[PDB]
Amino acid sequence: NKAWLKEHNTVHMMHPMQDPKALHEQRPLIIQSGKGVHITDVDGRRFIDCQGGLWCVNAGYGRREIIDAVTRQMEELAYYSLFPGSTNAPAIALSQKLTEVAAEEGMVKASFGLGGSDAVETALKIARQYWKLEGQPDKVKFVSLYNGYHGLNFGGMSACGGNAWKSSYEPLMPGFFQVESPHLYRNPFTNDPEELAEICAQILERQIEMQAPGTVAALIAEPIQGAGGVIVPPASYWPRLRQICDKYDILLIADEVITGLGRSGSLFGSRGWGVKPDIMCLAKGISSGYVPLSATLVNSRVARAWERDAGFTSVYMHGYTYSGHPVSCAAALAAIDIVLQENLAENARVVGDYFLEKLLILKDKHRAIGDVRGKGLMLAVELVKERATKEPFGPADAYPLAISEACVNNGVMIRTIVNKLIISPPLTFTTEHVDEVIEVLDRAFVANPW
Amino acid sequence: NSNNKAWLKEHNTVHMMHPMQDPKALHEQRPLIIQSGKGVHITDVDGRRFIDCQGGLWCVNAGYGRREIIDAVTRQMEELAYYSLFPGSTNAPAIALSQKLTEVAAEEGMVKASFGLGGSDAVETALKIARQYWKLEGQPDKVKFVSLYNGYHGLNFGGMSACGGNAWKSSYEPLMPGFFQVESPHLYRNPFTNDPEELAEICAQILERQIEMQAPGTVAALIAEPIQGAGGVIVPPASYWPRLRQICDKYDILLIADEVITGLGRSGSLFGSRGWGVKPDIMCLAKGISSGYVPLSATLVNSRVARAWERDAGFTSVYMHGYTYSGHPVSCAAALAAIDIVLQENLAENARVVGDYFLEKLLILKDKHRAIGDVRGKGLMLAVELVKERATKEPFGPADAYPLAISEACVNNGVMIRTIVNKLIISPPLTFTTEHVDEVIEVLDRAFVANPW
Amino acid sequence: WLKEHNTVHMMHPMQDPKALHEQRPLIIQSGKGVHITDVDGRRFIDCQGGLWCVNAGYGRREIIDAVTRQMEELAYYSLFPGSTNAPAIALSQKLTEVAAEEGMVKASFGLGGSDAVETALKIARQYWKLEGQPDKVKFVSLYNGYHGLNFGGMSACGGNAWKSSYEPLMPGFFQVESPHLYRNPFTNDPEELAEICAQILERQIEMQAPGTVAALIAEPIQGAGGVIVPPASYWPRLRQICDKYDILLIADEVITGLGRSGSLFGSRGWGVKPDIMCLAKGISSGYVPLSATLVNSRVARAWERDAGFTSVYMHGYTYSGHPVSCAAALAAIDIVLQENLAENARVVGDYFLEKLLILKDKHRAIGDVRGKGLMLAVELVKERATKEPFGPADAYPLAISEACVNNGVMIRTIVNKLIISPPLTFTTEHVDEVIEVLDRAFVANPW
Amino acid sequence: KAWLKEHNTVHMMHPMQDPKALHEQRPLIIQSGKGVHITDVDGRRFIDCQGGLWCVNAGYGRREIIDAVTRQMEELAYYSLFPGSTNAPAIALSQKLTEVAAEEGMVKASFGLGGSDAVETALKIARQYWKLEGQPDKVKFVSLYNGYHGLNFGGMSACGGNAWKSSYEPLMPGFFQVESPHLYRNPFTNDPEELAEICAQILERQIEMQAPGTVAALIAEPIQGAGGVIVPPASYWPRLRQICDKYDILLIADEVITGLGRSGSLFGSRGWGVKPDIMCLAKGISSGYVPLSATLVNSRVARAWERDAGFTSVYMHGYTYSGHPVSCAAALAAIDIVLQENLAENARVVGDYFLEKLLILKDKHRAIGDVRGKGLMLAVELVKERATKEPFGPADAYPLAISEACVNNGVMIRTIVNKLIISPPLTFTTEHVDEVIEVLDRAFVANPW
Ligand SMILES: *Cc1c(COP(=O)(O)O)cnc(C)c1O
Repeated sequence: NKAWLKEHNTVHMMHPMQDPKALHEQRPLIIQSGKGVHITDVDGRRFIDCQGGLWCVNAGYGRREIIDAVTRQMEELAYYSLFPGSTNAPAIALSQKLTEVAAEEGMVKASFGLGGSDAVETALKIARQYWKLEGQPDKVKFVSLYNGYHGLNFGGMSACGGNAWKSSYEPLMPGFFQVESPHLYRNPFTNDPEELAEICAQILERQIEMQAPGTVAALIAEPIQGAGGVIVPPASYWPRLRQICDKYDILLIADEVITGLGRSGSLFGSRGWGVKPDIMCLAKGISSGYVPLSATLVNSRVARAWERDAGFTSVYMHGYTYSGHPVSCAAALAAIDIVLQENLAENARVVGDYFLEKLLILKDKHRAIGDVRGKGLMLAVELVKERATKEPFGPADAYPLAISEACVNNGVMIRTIVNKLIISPPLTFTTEHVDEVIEVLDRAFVANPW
Repeated sequence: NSNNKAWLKEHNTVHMMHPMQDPKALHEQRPLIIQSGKGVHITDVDGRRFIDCQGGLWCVNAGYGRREIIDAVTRQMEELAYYSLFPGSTNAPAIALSQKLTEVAAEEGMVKASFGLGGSDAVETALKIARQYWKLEGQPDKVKFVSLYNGYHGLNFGGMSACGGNAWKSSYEPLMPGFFQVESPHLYRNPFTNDPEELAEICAQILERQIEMQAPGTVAALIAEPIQGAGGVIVPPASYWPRLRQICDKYDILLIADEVITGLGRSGSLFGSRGWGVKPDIMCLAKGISSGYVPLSATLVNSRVARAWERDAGFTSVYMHGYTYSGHPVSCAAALAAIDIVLQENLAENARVVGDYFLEKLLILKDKHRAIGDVRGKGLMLAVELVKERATKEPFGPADAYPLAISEACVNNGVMIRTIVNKLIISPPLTFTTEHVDEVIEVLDRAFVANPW
Repeated sequence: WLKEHNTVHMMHPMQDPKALHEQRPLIIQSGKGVHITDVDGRRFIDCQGGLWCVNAGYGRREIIDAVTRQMEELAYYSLFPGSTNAPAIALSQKLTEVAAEEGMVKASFGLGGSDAVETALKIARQYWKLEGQPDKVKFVSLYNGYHGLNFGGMSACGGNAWKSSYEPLMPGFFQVESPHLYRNPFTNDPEELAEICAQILERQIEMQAPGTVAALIAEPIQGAGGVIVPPASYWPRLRQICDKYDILLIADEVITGLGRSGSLFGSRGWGVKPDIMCLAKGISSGYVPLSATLVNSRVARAWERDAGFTSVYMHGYTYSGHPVSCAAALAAIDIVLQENLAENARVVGDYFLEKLLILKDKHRAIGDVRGKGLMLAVELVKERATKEPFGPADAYPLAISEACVNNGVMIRTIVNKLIISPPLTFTTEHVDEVIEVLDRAFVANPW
Repeated sequence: KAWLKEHNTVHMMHPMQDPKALHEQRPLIIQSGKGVHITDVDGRRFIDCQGGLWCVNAGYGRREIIDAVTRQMEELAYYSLFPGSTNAPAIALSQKLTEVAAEEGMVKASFGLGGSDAVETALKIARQYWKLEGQPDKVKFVSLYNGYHGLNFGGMSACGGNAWKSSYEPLMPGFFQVESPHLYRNPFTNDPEELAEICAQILERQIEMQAPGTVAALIAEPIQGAGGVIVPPASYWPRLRQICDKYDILLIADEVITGLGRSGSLFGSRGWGVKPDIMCLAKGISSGYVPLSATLVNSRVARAWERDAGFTSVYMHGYTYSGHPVSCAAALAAIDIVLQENLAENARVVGDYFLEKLLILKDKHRAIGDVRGKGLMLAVELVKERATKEPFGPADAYPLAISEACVNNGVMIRTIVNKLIISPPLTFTTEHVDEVIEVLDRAFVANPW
């Protein structure tokens, strides 16, 4: 019951991303239930969930379609592997559905996992094996971007573009390099986004040339950087990435764990930039968070390498016990059907557009707002101590937490990443939900002048 | 489409990268599409029924069709499908499961749980915890990991780097620096001795000497399975793990017990390490922790480890690890129900007893059939190792036909047993009975009779 | 047994063995002043200065006699536990004297630039372990940097030519944009280029987390990278950055050390005091192999900590402090100081660069001319508007080089760049001779 | 002379030492050498059992080498082997080395300046070789416990003792060290033939575990020097050659000490009847008169570069002073001395005599746990108790007491922890042996244990 849960909250847990010392006195809310876009804690406090779980409950809470798919599959066959000798029906169905839905990008095969970190890990392993199959085993290095976030296994962590995720676990993998990215609001080059895109592309090219292209396997990048603070690159940037990868003969890995299946207002973030990656990483929203599932998709160029007469090198020696878990796959199938039938990519585009417009008005109103960024239903409000210098609030400062808490205490679940308020609701959000959130945020800023 | 047999058959493997396999092989040799499971049996799309000696993949420990787990899952999914343990929030099944796991592993001294989704995550988490632990304790040079020949620790770059068989490693090199593997006490294939106690002591001394060579001040942890699973069901001598604990105490490195297979009963004790009377510093759990019904893993730590975060160490004491689906309320609901099943039906004891019986019956098979070079087991993990000649122990290769013939003769007579190279692997649900044992042994015997060597 | 065995039993440095079957190198037999003579009596002005190293010229009785006298007295004894030797002690004091402006108080000896760099890298790592920050293990360096050939130095190089055949190299070595005005994607303003490259360096350090970074290593003027002189503001910014992020500044002075760039040290030429300095090549005028890695008081004092085994310096080669090498270096350093060759390099190099700019005006193939003191390069391009370089396979640069060699001037190429690094005793008359021959080479090979 | 004493250690980073120790315990300033004797600045004369540092193999004051050096420096002090040029002493020395190492199949030399350079060169050569042969995954190096392979990052990563490694971590990925057949200290057996076979099988299984397709080479010393003069069983190195052949990895012989005679054969590998793929030489190659190293390769390795492989066939290695004409002139004179005076045979005979005398000493004094030697490479290992083989630690006084008694009675012998190391010039005589043995005997008598 409630008292037991409150007593035991955090005591036997290593909570992600937190210092356990802070949790002795500052206990997290015990979220008890969800319906639609709202969540309710054990004490009955109700919120609009602007976190959307954690960028993943894209279809909303309480979807009977997914619950029923999960129950029926688990009643019939709770588990069987895709390891030598067997497969299962939901995994087959989901594999075909994914090659269908990502046909535009040229995806022809799926490798399943359980979350975004393993989707990324799978992608990195695939790239290395691909080049060994292609008779270029020196191609082993990975390039990624400043502010990129690619998950927490040693591979993805080595590919991350912020040291916060890396420093305590060093030394990380050799051969991982990060380069300047087109973050307009904080860059040393220019206030022109097209010039910024081009200078960042050329920096990337010159680092690749420095490494020797014959030693580089792939570039990995998010179409829109999520955990790095919702950084939307200039539209010319990703086409340049595709050109650079073609030029130096390295793979383009699109980390679509957040942008996959609609959030940024296109069915894929790459598609939103009109770019076809070689490899795509999907997780989070692909199952609406109801059951863990990830998928790494590859194109024919990549897949055909395993059709070489290469002996043991053509054995795909990867894949997790729960790869293709039939309950995961059932959930993912129902969620993708919802995404398509209700055109949540378009709803994200429109409601996200409206949301972004209202935030821009809010920015003019409240001096602590240094920057507002968004595409579809991924948005961030960046708070600064001084607009002229763009000096950020530190993790230690109180103001971001004050704004967050004023929202939370008035029924709007918005949390921070350092100095940035992050907005990533379910893709079923309405303009009315937007107006509610904007009203509460406005009141929060009014009550906390800067 | 998930109910359309001819569709399933025509799209089987076409759009998928199957684990551990050459896609060239799958155009003509199509895997069985398993459609349903009940108890210890599974049924394919064509209605063929099998005793599932794979136990899914060492993980359906409670059996198929368990209403307890199904209902727990449904009810939790109706209430709250998901919410994170990230700054600001938690959920009730995650709190409950964290407390349950520390209770069940009280004997080993486990006080905190870090959740993930599968064994590879559990291992990666253990490795990250060890490195951060030693930075917290003011010894940041302690970064190296030692593991064992034939060890399997999953497939992310960390775990893969810790594996003791190159099959999982070579296509993805170069792997992580600072991972070293040493001689392990594999009685059937070792260059030292036919005496198991002498083998344990020599392997212990070899380990010590490699640690000393690395300099202990650069080594963070030893990782090892209480009984090696994918390496081919290799049961160490009883003295080995107590020596491992002693070696770790002597050199001041952490002992990580990879219990992804042995955790929660399969080897005939609730934990493999407990089976050896050893308390690890960190325990990796997955697979059977949820009976395979929903992906879940847990990495447990003792007080010694957890308290390193209880210091003013600035940003070094922020645990910057944890997966989006860490603590998934549905996964945790499933794991709570499976653990209640394991405890209430004493599946650790059933694994112990029925496994002892299974191993005895396997020795009869070894007596009759020349190709069986070795039979191994503890609790309900067993292997039958096939060799071309017993005097030399020359193994069948992955390319050879005999192991596969024995397997197919079983599958075609209602017994799902597959191979890892030259070894037939047996890891059924822990609810297996002695009568199930005899059914499988009769089928296996007939397979060997039909395939003389 | 010389022309018949030339290259036959040899793995020649920096070369494709396929090329050596087709055309064999000149067997150089003798040297005098700034001239060299081959086995057939062909005489050349040596614009290579051996290999950036015969800084005092050939045939210096001062150095030859120092060497003979020492080898007659004591050919060798080590600096290992229990022993030392006199020339090593003397050279130690001389180096701390000469580099007093930079704050250098200790030297670790070696045999060449690669070991000097390896020594600096090991010192930096051990320093941070002594200072209680063992996570500080990564190294940052510059595009076009050249830091020798052992695995550390090779890892630190900023050109892939030295790297790709030996991969995978050391983890934790990162290279960043450097201010090469002639070829950069940012600006043609050198002050703006210096500042943008400094900010790029800062942001890469921050990306790595400064607590994982040990040191920056850089050449005051980049040599093998093609004689790239940075803007004057750049190195003060490097010192500022290293102070801000608490990483060591390693100055690779293997070429610029002891006068070639027109200051006794390149870092001095920029008014910057490094934490660690690498010296080789010209330190002994190439007469006997010798290198020295110097450290300041900040670095040295870390070993005075009660740190147990961490404070044992487990580095140093058999021939560290070789008495003959040290005697040769003492004589060469005396010559550098006695004849003020740093000032001569400054003045005659200024003159050389002026003459080269006139040549640039005259001949379309010269895209850029660069120099500081007596390190100069003429960079040849297929079209100046695009700066398209000649490739290693192209004939024109080798044609110019061969016309010089066939007219008594030893100038070789680094790809599309003619490199000039003569002895520091070079005169304006030597300059005019070389310039006339170069001019006729261009006239005879019109572009 | 007074200035030498005042500035001793003051401006210097002394190898292998804590600088705090050097403020008060100053090293002896060695001033001159003749024959096998050295003299310090105070006129104290010593028999140099260090042979400089395993390197003054022809003795001190050799007119042949001094004159070769002087005349060469008089003619041409330096010119490079870099694109466009070469020099005569370099050509001559390459041919001489290919002739002297003909038995081993050595056909090409890449020159350097010291043993660390020779090892680094071997490692780079191996990696580039396998890339040329179309197997670029072959990058890992296996070496032996107690192996010493110099101090650059590659060689340091290959070392088999952590003392050289821990202060500079993290070292290179892909370097692995295995059990070696050190009879005196091993967990397996007191039978050397059995020890050789078990260590060979441990090496095989580690290679197999790594996957042979990822391993470039094994590097090992025919007799381990800095690790404490560890002589392997005679069967071991033939097994090493068999293993390298079986798994298709290169065998690198680190002959920096054993090269050119010290162990009683012209090469240690020859002493074991084994032909390596790559050989590392330094130290004695020039009798220590001028810094020089050479890395030799056989036809198997060399032919890889004769391929149309584009840039991969460019040897982008070689130091400024590779093939330094003065160094090469010195080495040619030193090799001439080694051959004409058959110093390999003298090392064999006088070393066997030396080892016999040391065994008598072991019978005499309980502090001696073990005596080891081949040719003029010998060690006396001191232990606090023979039954347990408990060593003296670096902190203990007894080994230093024995060493100081020898030094104070005219015999220059130093320690590596608990081991007295003996490596005199290869011109050592039986008379010299008896001189040293008398002094050592009295040192032990004066310091009973
Ligand atoms: C002494 C030694 C080295 C070190 O060589 P340096 O000349 O000191 O660089 C390397 N390898 C072996 C086998 C040695 O004996």
